[PDB]
Amino acid sequence: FMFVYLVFLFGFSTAVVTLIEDGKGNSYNSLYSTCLELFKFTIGMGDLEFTENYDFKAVFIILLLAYVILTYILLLNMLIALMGETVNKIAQESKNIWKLQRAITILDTEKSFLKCMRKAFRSGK
Amino acid sequence: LVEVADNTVDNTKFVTSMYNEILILGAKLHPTLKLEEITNRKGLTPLALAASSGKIGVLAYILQREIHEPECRHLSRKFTEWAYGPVHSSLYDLSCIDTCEKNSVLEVIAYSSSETPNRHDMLLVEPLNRLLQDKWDRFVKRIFYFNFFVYCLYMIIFTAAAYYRPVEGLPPYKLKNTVGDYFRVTGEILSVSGGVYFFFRGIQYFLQRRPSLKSLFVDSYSEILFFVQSLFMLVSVVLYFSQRKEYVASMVFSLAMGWTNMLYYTRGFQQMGIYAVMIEKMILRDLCRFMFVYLVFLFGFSTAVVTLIEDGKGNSYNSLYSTCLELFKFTIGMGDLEFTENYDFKAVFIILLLAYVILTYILLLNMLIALMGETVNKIAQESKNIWKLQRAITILDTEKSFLKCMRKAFRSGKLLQVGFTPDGKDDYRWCFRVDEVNWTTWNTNVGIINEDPGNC
Ligand code: NA
Repeated sequence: FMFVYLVFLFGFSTAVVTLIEDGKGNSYNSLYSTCLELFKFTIGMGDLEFTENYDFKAVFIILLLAYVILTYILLLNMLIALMGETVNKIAQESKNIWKLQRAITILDTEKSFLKCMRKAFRSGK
Repeated sequence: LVEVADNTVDNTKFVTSMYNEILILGAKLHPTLKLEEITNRKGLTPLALAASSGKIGVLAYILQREIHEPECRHLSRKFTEWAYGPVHSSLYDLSCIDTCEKNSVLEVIAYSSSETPNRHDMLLVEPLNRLLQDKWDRFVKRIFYFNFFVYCLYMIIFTAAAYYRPVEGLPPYKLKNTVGDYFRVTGEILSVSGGVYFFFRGIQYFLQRRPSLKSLFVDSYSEILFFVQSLFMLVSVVLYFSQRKEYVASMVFSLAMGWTNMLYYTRGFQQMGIYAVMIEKMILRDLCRFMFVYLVFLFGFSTAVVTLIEDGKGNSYNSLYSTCLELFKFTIGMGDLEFTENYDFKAVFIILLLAYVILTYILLLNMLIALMGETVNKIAQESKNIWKLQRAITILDTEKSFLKCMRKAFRSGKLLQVGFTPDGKDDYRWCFRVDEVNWTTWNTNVGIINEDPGNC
């Protein structure tokens, strides 16, 4: 998700930045600032009129709506769906991997405390 | 017989059985005649006809046909080169499959019109899948990576050139002796060259593939996207040299669309390719349906609210566009419930806003999430098959483009002797070799070609 989302974000940020003229927050003619402004849309804090320093309002608004539809309405919900599928798929493998993690912890702990009890805690009889 | 097949189990079984029986009888009666080479008016053969019509069972039978009858064994297309223990080495014929013919099976399957029933599944038959993987591994993967790298460089140059555009006056802008100006001009020239290149490539694709109207709409998405990006670039150039300042809009659209098109190159990797296929399916189905319903609701409530507002006594919210934008802000989590006060009845206004919020925000969006979940659950395997088709098309296009560099240097399989023709001459075929292991069989009495098991 992050690979695809970063591709989209950078493309639309570059487009919007080149559209902005900044003539006539301030000085939005910065790649970092526009990238942050577009990222704000993902976290539910996006402003659709964060600047007016452009010559063509229709192009600006069309770009913003295209970005919002592509990343907010499609990619995030699709990520939720893919997460649901993954949860469904890995029910038992997770338990097995946890068992391995605990086994590694057991072995490491037993190796560390050889001096305290080299063979005092030996399994079986 | 091929025309009668319809992919059902009993129909497929009998069609294959009768095909084999008639082939054997023809071989016995007229050993000289080669039945399977005869063609109909369209020029197709039984194998090509089966491949094009989408008859998967007949194709699978034909490609793996194995006849052990000693008198008529040259008819076989699969042979056992050797066996030592549980290990077998088999050969596949590749006679009319390796894209070295007028219209091979592989090309026919790859360039289908999507009207054929199950073209997605016809590449899972063993020889075709292994052959495509071999071709990908041998030479085409490096070419694909090179193309991806060149496209990345092109997009970086285009972005850099567009970022530093002049802002004073009207185009065209006079050159200056500054080194940065020379770099900018070089970048602009390279961007225009790339645009025209993509334009001509789209044109030649349309000419060669002669896609049908419905096929043009439903099959060639990436081609159309690249062509539209090139069109935007060319329109931008035209406006730039016409002294209009609107070329910036076209240039920006081209820039954004090219950066998005960068996603095309994820089909060289399995995971990302399948992810992109799922993205395409979601866009086609769920986004379309949801957007239709959502736009209907949004327009209805926007008109209602706008007519309620009087704007007498942000400002001047008595505009359809402004109210539509204000209501759209609710969807992205930025809606203001008191964005205006220029009205007479507060109960009506607030009731309308709450009805819209409940209908579109609490119901439609979560329902879209649920529908996406269902779609993801449904299309697990079809996505992989579609990615396989995409990679196969890439392989075929790459192999066609580089005929001059290596017309037949990279040819799959190798020429091997399989047996003897009934006339007594040698049987030489361009075979593709596979290896297999079987523990249950333990068959020590079969037909083999080579006494010594190993290969060199
Ligand atoms: Na919010």
